[PDB]
Amino acid sequence: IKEMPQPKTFGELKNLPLLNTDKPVQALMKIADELGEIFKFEAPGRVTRYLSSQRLIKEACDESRFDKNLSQALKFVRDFAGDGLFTSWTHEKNWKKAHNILLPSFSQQAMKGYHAMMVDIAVQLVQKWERLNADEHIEVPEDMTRLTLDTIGLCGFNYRFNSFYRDQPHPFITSMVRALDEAMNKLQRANPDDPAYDENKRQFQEDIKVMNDLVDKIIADRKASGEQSDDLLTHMLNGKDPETGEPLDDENIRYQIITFLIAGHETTSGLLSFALYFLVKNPHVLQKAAEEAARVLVDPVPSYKQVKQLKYVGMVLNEALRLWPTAPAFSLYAKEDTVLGGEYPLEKGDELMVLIPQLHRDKTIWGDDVEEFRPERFENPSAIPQHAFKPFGNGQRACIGQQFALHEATLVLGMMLKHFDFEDHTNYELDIKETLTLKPEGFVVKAKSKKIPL
Ligand code: HEM
Ligand SMILES: O=C(O)[C@H](Cc1ccccc1)NC(=O)[C@@H]1CCCN1C(=O)OCc1ccccc1
Ligand SMILES: [NH3+]C1CCCCC1
Repeated sequence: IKEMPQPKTFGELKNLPLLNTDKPVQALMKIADELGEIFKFEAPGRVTRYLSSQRLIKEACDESRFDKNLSQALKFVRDFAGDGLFTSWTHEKNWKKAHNILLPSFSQQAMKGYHAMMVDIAVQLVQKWERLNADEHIEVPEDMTRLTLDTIGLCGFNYRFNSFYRDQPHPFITSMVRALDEAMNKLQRANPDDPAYDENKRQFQEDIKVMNDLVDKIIADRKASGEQSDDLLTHMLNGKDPETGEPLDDENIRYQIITFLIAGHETTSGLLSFALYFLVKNPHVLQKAAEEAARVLVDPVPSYKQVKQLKYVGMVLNEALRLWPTAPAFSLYAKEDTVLGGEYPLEKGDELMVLIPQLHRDKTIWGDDVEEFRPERFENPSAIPQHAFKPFGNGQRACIGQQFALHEATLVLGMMLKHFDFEDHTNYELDIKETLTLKPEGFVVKAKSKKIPL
């Protein structure tokens, strides 16, 4: 039975002012490097424990002992994502109901149906880059976000955001980004009810109303048209939970669509951005990935079956998820009193945070080369210890979008590697911006066409 270390305190504010930073996950990573596999983090009225080692996280991932917790960030996101899958408690009726209805929409089999829409958007990205002038560069996270937002719009509800036609965001996305920014800004606020935050509160209620009004109108328009497009909205309007025999109600469908738009804007775009960063920083790896793309993608338009054969590209994506998992933390609570690692007693209801980027740097798992980008680490999943690699979370509350994200990212990265050579023309210095997720801010490259027709 050991006493847990704790980072520096600020009197009555305890550890809260350590979150007064634009890069809180990276700050928590530095604290984990100093204090080790577990540390206590206290704010007024709140205690959590940050876990960094596979030794402790493999126990945290036991669903008999721990369930998903809503962190303070997720409680703030729940003000607009409601009881959608990501912001619901496992015990709320609408979690298992929506999970049972939506699982078939998110399977490998479903990806065969989404593939044509994903190719539509991927071809728009390749055409944009083919059309750049010699003196121009690519803004990588900006273009990857155009692609992933457009993909979830088309697969989600047959809507074209037309992100490659504009600089100005869609009014929904203006409100969503500003609401996500307010939810994250709220975390550090010592005096949230100070009148200096009244305008923030007013703008937040306005942004919630915009997102609700626009998505409610999408649902109403679809019910009115009667059209049966093969998209998530059709599946939710027609689907019945096998257990209850009930469909989702229109309010819950709105929360699911808001949730999918957050995910499609925030997550896969970061994965693609980090993958291209690591490829241009590791030219021998880029060469091996480019050779696979050329060997496999023998048709002007990739097929579903061809994407499944981009094995090394899949390993490149896993190794980018290892070093910079774009959804970098999840939260758990103890279902009953239990002892963690034979050393740390917990009481029922006690909270844990899993710091995924630290788990992924555990040298006892990956060896001394842990900071190196080596996709070959993923050649044999049976050679990777249990619960060593958790970029999509854990158990029944793992990412429902995992197959969707990896299909889109594999397709797009395969097509990028087939069609272009890349240059890190600025010798870009990694600068990681934090929202709900991680992205490489200011990452730019030049692309030289291999002049292969679509
Ligand atoms: C690289 C891309 C992505 C990553 C790294 C990622 C990561 C995660 C993680 C770590 C969780 C667990 C959260 C927690 O325990 O609190 C999660 C849950 C979830 N993700 Fe993703 N995600 C990605 C893409 C997507 C996409 C594309 C969608 C949907 C279009 C999506 C929808 C969801 C949903 C709905 C949940 C909640 C599942 C549930 O509890 O039933 N994600 N994701
Ligand atoms: O939101 C939290 O509770 C904690 C930070 C905190 C705040 C107040 C007291 C004590 C701790 N959040 C986090 O540690 C991380 C880092 C910043 C945001 N965050 C988080 O979990 O965001 C939600 C999220 C993102 C991705 C996947 C699941 C959930
Ligand atoms: N995919 C989930 C985790 C990251 C934020 C969006 C929902």
